[PDB]
Amino acid sequence: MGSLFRSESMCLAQLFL
Repeated sequence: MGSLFRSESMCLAQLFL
């Protein structure tokens, strides 16, 4: 799967900075 968490993490982290 490739750690789906990475897909969501980069989705929020971006707008988090």
